[PDB]
Amino acid sequence: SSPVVKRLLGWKKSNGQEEKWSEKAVKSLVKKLKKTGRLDELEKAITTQNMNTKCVTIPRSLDGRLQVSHRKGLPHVIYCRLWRWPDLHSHHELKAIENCEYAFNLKKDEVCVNPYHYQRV
DNA sequence: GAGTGTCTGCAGACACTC
DNA sequence: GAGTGTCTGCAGACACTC
Ligand SMILES: [Zn+2]
Repeated sequence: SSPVVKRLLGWKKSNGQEEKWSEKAVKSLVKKLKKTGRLDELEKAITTQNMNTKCVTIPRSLDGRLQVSHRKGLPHVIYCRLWRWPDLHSHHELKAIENCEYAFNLKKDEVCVNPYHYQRV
């Protein structure tokens, strides 16, 4: 419904039930980042595929999971699956870059969901 | 431990009224 | 804006399984 949501969805990697879910996951993150001003960095990382962009963080939940329309999962895996690796299955297949300040494995108060701060293992 | 799924009370989001 | 009430998505809480 938002234009940045429509813009970012065009970058999704690859029936109708999942099309609506992926939109929900995007709208969820966009709502969170509009508050922190890191929405511009996310668009820059997605569109330029630049590893040197800033960290795109969301608050860490106690168990690490993020719920989007009844489904639970680790946000970094969710957003790496969405924009980079649609076939991704685990957080073990992901290794954050050294420059990633808020990597998932660091267990900081904020978690980075910048797909270009993670490398497939 | 490691991972997953279901349930539910309430903060945040709307939707009003003066 | 201030105040109030309804609605609803999800974090936190359990409850399992290997
Ligand atoms: Zn990062």
